[PDB]
Amino acid sequence: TALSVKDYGAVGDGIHDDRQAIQDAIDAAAQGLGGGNVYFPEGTYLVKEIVFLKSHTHLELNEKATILNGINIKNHPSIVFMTGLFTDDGAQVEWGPTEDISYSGGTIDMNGALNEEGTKAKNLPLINSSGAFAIGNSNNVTIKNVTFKDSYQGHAIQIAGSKNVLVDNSRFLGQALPKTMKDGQIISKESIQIEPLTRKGFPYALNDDGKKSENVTIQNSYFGKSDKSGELVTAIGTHYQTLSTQNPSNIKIQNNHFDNMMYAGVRFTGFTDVLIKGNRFDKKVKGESVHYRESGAALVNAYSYKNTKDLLDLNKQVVIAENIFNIADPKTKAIRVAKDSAEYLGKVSDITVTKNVINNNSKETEQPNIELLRVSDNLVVSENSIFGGKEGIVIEDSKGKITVLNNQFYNLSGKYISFIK
Ligand SMILES: [Ca+2]
Repeated sequence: TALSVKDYGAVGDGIHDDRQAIQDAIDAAAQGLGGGNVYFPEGTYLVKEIVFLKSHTHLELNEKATILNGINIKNHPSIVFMTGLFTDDGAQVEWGPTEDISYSGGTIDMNGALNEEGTKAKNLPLINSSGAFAIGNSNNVTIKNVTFKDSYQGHAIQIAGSKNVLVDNSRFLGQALPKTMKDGQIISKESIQIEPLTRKGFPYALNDDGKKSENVTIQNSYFGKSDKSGELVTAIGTHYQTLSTQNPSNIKIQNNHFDNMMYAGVRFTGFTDVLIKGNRFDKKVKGESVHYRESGAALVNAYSYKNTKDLLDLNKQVVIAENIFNIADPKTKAIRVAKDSAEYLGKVSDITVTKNVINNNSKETEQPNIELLRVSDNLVVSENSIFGGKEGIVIEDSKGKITVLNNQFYNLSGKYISFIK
C-alpha cells in the first residue's frame, strides 16, 4: 500500500499550502517507496505552485479529495500538474522523456470562475489561464475518474508529444470566459488538447521538434457546464499545425457525452487516423445556455489550418461512426469535414461518416446537418439517419471515389442530398 500524502504533511484544509508535502510524497514514490503508489484521502489540497508528476508513480485520490488550484502568479502558468520542470518564463528547460504515470479519483478544481465583473478569475486575479495537466513528452499516462472543475479560459488537459495516453471516465465541468474575449481567442480553448510538441503550442518547455502525440484515447466521460461557470467551448481537439509538426495519430474518441458545447465536441486540424464513435452530442437552444456562439457551431469539425503558402499534411483517415446528435439550436451543424478554402495546397482524404443519427428539432434551421467540403479521395457517407432540419447532406468540390449509400431522411424541409460543383 501507498505513501499517504498526510504522512508527508499535507493538511486537509482550504488554506495550508500542500505543494511541498504532495511533492515530497511523489518524490518518495518516484524512488520506489510504497511501491510507486500515492494516496490522497478525503480533503481539499491547496497548491500555490506547480506540482511535478514523476515516472512510474500512480496517484489515487478519495472521491472526496479535491486538488484546489491556488497558483496565482502574473506571467506564469497556472496549471496544477506538469510532467517536467518549470520555474519562470524565459527559464524554460528541455523536458526529458517520462513514462508510466497514472492518476485516479477525486476533483481538480482549476479555480477559474469569474469575478462578479466577469473580466478575471475571482480567486486567481493575476492569471491568464487555468488548467489541470500539462503532459509533454510522456508515455503510458492514465487519467481516470476525475472531475475537472472551472478552467479559466484554458485547457484542462494538454497532451503534447506524448504516446499511449488515456482519458477515462472523467468529467469536465465549467470553462470560464471573460466578457472581453474576441471570438478568435474563445474558439482556441479546447478542454482537452491533443497536439504536436512545439514551443509555440506548449510554451512550458524547450522541446521544439514537433514530435507527434500518439495512441491517445478519450472515453466514457462527460463534458458540460458547472454551477460556477458555463459550457466548454470545445471538448477535444487542436487548432495548430505547420510544415515542422508531425501529426497526432491513432486518436480514438469514444462513448463520451458532449453536453451542450459552445462550438464543438471534437474540433481539430492535422490529425491522422482518428475514430469518433458512439458519442452523444447535445446542443440546446440559445435560451437554455449560459454560453452561446452567435456565429454558429459544428459539433464535429475536422477542418484545415489557415495556410495558403505550404502543402500541409491536412486531416486524413477520419472515421465518424455511430454517434448521435440532438440539436435544438438552429445555428448548429452536426458534422463538418473540410478543406476550408480552395487556396490550401494540402489534401484531405479517407473520410467515412457512417451510421450516425441526427435529431435536429430546431426552429427555422439555418444550417445543413452534414457538410463535406473539398475532400480529395475515398469519401464514404453511409447508413446515416437524419430527423429534421433544412438540408441533410451536402458534398462540395470533392474528387475521387465517393460512396453515398443507404442514408435515410425524415421530415427534412430542404434538400436531402446536394452535390455542389
Ligand atoms: Ca514558478
